[PDB]
Amino acid sequence: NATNVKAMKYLIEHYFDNFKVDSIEIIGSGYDSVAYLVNNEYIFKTKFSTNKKKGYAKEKAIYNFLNTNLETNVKIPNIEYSYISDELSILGYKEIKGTFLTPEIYSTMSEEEQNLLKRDIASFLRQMHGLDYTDISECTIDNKQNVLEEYILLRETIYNDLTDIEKDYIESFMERLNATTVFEGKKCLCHNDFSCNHLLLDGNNRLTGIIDFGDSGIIDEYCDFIYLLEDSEEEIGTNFGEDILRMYGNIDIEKAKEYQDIVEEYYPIETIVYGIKNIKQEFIENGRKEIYKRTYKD
Ligand SMILES: Nc1nc2c(ncn2[C@@H]2O[C@H](COP(=O)(O)OP(=O)(O)NP(=O)(O)O)[C@@H](O)[C@H]2O)c(=O)[nH]1
Ligand SMILES: [Cl-]
Ligand SMILES: [Mg+2]
Ligand SMILES: [Mg+2]
Repeated sequence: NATNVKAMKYLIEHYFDNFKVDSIEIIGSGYDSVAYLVNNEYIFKTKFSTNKKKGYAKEKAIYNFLNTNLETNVKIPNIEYSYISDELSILGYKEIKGTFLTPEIYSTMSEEEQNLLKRDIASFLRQMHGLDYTDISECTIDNKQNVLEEYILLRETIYNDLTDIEKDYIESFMERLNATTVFEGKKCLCHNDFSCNHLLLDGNNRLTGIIDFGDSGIIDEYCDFIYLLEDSEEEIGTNFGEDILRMYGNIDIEKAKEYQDIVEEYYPIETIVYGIKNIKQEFIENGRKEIYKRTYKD
């Protein structure tokens, strides 16, 4: 453990001239990134060269757009330090304080407390989705088209070596993609990774902050409800998402649910594609195995 922290302490002090690191610890990890808590006050997100070459550049541009344009009391990262290169990216901002929302915490809240949290979420999403996004228009994301391009990459690489069961799962997904209408609705600026591990509560169990706008862009409005609708151990549950949708208003709930169900079906394929793009066999195997689990569940 000691070694990572030392290298990262060195890089921070090297790229940010007057910054002194008095303490540093690992606070989180993705597959190709690490986050550190520094001086018990700053979050530094860091990444070495990955397949997404403009990754922390976009995230920084989004925080800068949002800190200029959002009217909200909910806090989000405000970037004070940034170093962006092909081989290394670092973003630093003052840590937003609070407690991450979990299913367990939610279940100890009174009905009224739950309602106020749902209302806070709806209001935040309303305010973000209603922004004029002209000034961030470079951050457009077309999920259908992205899926079609990932399918082409499969066909060019490993598709012919898959099993019939794997091929059928993929083709059956592509048929559903082609018949659906859920990519044809309102587009807006979405957080696009809006799960409860990115939502911070204050001491009264009200929403106080939101982190990780790394995947944000102009995309289907239904995107920000994918995790709120999700039934799993990590998320609160379908009822929670449904109530938030009703409070948010002027959105077709059945379509939001169809969008979530399609994204969920895609997950194993998305996992396979990640493995191909990043040359990680482990992800290709995991996604293929998950196809079998889903096929045999019923
Ligand atoms: N309390 C607190 N924790 C934070 C804050 N920013 C980041 N974290 C912590 O650091 C973890 C990683 O941050 P996050 O932005 O989600 O990055 P990531 O998802 O690991 N990486 P990437 O966004 O590049 O895929 C979060 O799960 C959380 O533990 C913050 O402002 N406050
Ligand atoms: Cl494999
Ligand atoms: Mg995250
Ligand atoms: Mg992220």
